[PDB]
Amino acid sequence: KVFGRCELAAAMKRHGLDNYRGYSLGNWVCAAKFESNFNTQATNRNTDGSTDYGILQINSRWWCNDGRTPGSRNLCNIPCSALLSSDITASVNCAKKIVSDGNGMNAWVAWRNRCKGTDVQAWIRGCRL
Ligand SMILES: [Cl-]
Ligand SMILES: [Cl-]
Ligand SMILES: [Cl-]
Ligand SMILES: [Cl-]
Ligand code: NA
Repeated sequence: KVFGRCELAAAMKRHGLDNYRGYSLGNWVCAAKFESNFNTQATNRNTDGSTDYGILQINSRWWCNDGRTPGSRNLCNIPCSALLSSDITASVNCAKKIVSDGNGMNAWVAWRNRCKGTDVQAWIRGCRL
C-alpha cells in the first residue's frame, strides 16, 4: 500500500505519535515520506546484513526478526514481516520503542537527512488534525 500523506497522518495520530517523545506529528509523516515514499512494502538491504522494513524503514539488527541478520536483538519482538503490513500498527508500535532510545528519531536516516530542523508541520498541512 502507498499511503496518502494526510491518510497516514490521521493513522499516526490515532496511534498516539503526535508529540511522542518530543516529536510532533509532522516529524513522523516526514520520516515516512522520505524513508519509504509512504510505501508499506518498502524494503532496503544493507551491506551489513540487515534490512530496513516497511513504511518507516525499521532496521532488522536491533528491532525485528528476519532470521538472517547478524547481531540480532529483535527488541520489538516481532517478525520483520509484520512491519510490511498494509496497516501501520506494528510499525508504529515498534517505532515507539525505537524512539525511546537515547537516539530518538536519529535512528531514521531519512529523518536525519530531510526532516530534522525543517518545518515539519508542513507535512500535516491541510490534514484537518
Ligand atoms: Cl490504523
Ligand atoms: Cl507537526
Ligand atoms: Cl520475518
Ligand atoms: Cl536502528
Ligand atoms: Na532504518
